[PDB]
Amino acid sequence: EWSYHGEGNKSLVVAHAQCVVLRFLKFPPKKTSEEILQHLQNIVDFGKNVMKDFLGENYVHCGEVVQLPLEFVKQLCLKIQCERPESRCDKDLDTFSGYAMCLPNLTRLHRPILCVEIKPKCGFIPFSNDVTHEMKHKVCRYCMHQHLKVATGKWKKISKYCPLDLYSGNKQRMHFALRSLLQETQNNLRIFKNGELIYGCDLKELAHHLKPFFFPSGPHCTKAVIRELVHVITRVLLSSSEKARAGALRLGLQPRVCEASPFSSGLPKGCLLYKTLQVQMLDQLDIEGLYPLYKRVEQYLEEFPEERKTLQIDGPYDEVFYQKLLDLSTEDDGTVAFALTKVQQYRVAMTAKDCSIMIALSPCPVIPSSRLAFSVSVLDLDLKPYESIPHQYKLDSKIVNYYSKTV
Ligand SMILES: O=P(O)(O)O[C@H]1[C@H](OP(=O)(O)O)[C@@H](OP(=O)(O)O)[C@H](OP(=O)(O)O)[C@@H](OP(=O)(O)O)[C@H]1OP(=O)(O)O
Ligand SMILES: [Zn+2]
Repeated sequence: EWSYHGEGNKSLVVAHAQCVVLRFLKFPPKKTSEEILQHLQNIVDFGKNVMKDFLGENYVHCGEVVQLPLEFVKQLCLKIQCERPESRCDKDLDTFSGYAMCLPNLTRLHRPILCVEIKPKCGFIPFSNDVTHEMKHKVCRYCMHQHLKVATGKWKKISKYCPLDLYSGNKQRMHFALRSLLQETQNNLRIFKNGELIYGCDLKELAHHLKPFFFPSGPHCTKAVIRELVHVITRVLLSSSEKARAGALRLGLQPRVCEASPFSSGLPKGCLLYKTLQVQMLDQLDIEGLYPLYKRVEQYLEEFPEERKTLQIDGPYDEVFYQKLLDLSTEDDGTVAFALTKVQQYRVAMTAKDCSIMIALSPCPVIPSSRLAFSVSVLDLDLKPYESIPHQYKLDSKIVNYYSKTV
């Protein structure tokens, strides 16, 4: 009755054939049942108390936490193991707790429905005066990283996608980047049709499944069937129902073009990319940067460990947590309070930098112009842990220093 639907390293999704999925956690071969509730509960809290503000009520969809029979979680886990990539069989499924989270299936909701999930990654190159390496002001994080992934053997080759192409307003750049994602999908593009993964774990094999959409006789080459996708997706990304209202974060745009991008005024105010980009800007300092402040908070919390709970570090992510994030002032007064605020803003921006966007297309409310009804949603919105900020500091040095070798 349930089927594998995809995963990352934090969670696993399985779809109901008869329109809801289930997000299951995944640990190695260690936590308690009490612990796992709070974690999942915080993700719900965070979503509706923080992200629902930053990205709008209809973009962020959440569903409540559920409890299920423990034998039933054992009886699904064994079936799935053949479906899961060998890469992600390092970590096992959350089988013991019996808890899971139920999100509505965006792929499903007679209706032929095409779905494009993107993991756009970071849309800006850092501007902060904390950055010690020169190359970080010229090249984006994504483009530098790509090197170390291919040298590691995570992916077979370099991607020509730069996120700044996609996060720029320009349709010609946005098309190029979308073309570049289709050539090297990696974990940045997946395409679904009627609840089924049809692309990014053959350019011409895609056109077989997409011909019935954009041309419902003939004759249309793959070049045509692919170009409509690129154009439709670009229009839906430049779509907005809120060109007027003032956002929560009014962070000013500060570089517009990456040096590494092989290609050749701004994003619409209400569009999901623009709202996603603002949340990412909360990293006003760099990690270089934010890490000194992390240690300032850390040494305080080690002096006073009961403070970790009372200062809402790992929860609750409630209406007061939200309001603390609003203080944009960047000039350091040497306090814990200042250092703590920036640590929480970074974690939030860190979560906006790893999130996926789900674009649904179906004919048939709202339309790019037969004329295709569309919805736009955002995913992977659970807060990055406080504890992982040192890992991000160390990883930042490695990407830059290795890429700097390659010049
Ligand atoms: O497993 P990957 O496809 O390589 O993706 C990972 C993963 O994100 P997903 O689980 O959503 O796929 C990490 O997120 P966590 O699950 O650990 O929270 C994230 O790590 P951080 O947010 O801690 O940075 C990391 O991003 P990054 O590479 O920027 O460190 C990102 O990897 P890539 O996007 O680089 O593939
Ligand atoms: Zn780039």
